[PDB]
This record gives sequence, C-alpha cells and structure tokens, in this order.
Amino acid sequence: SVRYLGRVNPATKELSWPGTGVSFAFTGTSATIGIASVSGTNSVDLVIDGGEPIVISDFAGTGISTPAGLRKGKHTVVLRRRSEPAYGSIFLGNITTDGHFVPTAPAPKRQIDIIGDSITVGYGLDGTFPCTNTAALEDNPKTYGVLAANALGADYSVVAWSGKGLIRNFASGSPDTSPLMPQLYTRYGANDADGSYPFPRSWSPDAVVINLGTNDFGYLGVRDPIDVAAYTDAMVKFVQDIQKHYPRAHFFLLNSPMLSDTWPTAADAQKTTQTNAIKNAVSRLGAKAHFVDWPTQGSDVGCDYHPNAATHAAEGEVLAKAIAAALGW
Repeated sequence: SVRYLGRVNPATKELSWPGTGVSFAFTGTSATIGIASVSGTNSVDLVIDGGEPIVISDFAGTGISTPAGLRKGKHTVVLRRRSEPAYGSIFLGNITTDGHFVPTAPAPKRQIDIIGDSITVGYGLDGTFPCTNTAALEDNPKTYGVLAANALGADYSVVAWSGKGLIRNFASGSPDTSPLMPQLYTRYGANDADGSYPFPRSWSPDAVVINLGTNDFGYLGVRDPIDVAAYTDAMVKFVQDIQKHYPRAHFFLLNSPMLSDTWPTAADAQKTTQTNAIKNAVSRLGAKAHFVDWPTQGSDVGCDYHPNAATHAAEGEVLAKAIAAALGW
C-alpha cells in the first residue's frame, strides 16, 4: 500500500507542494510510478533502498521507474518533489511492480508543517551563484525545514511558494496582488480552490514552522517600507488561524537569512526590525510560540542570493534542536 507524503489532494493525486510524493516497498526487480500528466517543469528525488537521491527533471512519458540493476528481492522507494507549483506540477497515475507490494515501515508519529516562501521551497539551492533558478535547481529535500524534520524522525508537510509574503508579496511595479501565504495555506493542492484543504485529523502537526517576511520587507524603489505593526498583527493572526485546526501545536517563527541591517540602507535596519516584530508576536502568542534565529547568511549563495546547501544545513540543525527542546524530543 502506497502512502502519500505531504499535502496531496487524493481527488487529483497532484504533487503540487514542494516535498510531496510517495513512499512504498515492493519485492521484485522493478517498480514504476505512473504519471497521469505533467505540466510545466518539475524535478524530483527518487530514493531507492535509502540510497543517494536520483535527481529526475525530465518525465518523457510513461512514468518513473526504479533503476536498472536491482537484485530480485525487497526494495523501498521514496519519491519527493524538489520543486514548487509556480514552475509546474506532476499528476500521479498508478504504481506498479513486476513482483508485489510489501508493507511499508510504519509512518512516523511525529509531524511537522513548514510554511514559507522561496527559502522554504528551496529556491536556487543547488545553484552556483550567479545562476537562473529552474525547477531542476530547486531542492526542497535539502532545505532547513526538511533537514530539521529528518533529524527529528518526523513526517512533514511543506506549504511554500516563491515570492509570497504574510501581508504582501514580492515587491514588483505591477502590484503583485495575488494570494498571500495564509490564503494559500487553506488550499489542498496549490492551485485548488480556497478552503479546499479539509484539515483531516490524520494529520496533526506537533510543530508548525513559519518563515515569512523576506518578501514583505522588500520595498526599495517600488513601495513604502513595511507596516511593522500590521506585519506583527498578521503573524499573530496567522498562528491563531492555524491553531483553530492544530490547537496543541508549538509554533516556530523564524527571521530571514536574506534580510540584513545594511541593505537597502542602515537606517532601515531590516533584520533587527523583523526580528523584534517576530519576538513581539511570540510574546503575544504565549508559551507555545517560539522565536528561532537565522543569522544573515554569508557571501556564498545559490541563485538570486538564496541560501545554499551549507546555509540550509546549518539552520536545519538549529531548528531541529529548538523544536526538540520545545517538545521534549
């Protein structure tokens, strides 16, 4: 029996959000993950027998098959999306084997939501600066949030979309008046109807990680600097809205490795300003809210100054310990 990873609408079987996918085991020499349709560009990790990820970004036609050369016998298969809805999605078909399916090792008891923007997606992560981001260069399985969930032995759900904010999205001259992350968080698949995620009780995060504000703080030459009070107020409201569904979860609110106190100007002090706003939100939210620092990154970066693998891995450790400390893990 196949199990779906992450938030996947069972009415569509669309791998839409980053990190979504499937896990199963079989005995035989081969398995194929059928593909009903694919749109735009995508990339996935295929992990066989817990080995090195096979990175796939071309889905010619039929489906995704296990590698040639396996020995007849038991094998495990984990497929995970590296990339995000903005570039495309994969609609899954049926999964087949040349032998038969065997039981999966039981799913983790620990569960974590990770909510954010391009940083949480894994935008540009595999890229060498300077580079143009592509679905192939995105690498959700190497992001700070996923690496933290891995360290804690937890299942996770990534809900993230590049350029998105909490109160306002990325600063463009055309006002980017499309949905904000809270609205998107109500959807099953990323392009499904508002409110289409039913919050099934089968998924009940112990921890909810929120990393938003990099886009909100952008303003130079396009719009007014951020309304800090509104950003703070919205952060409190977003958590309260999630608590309608997951009242017992602890919340982990991160500041941005891409904001600094020197850009655009020293006066803006953007990183300190965001940091204080989040701490304020944490203070208003009470004991189940937690601030988690992410120091402004160094000069080594991926595409478009996004965090590279080392920067993600370092905060993954910080976040894993912070969640563990909060939860007694």
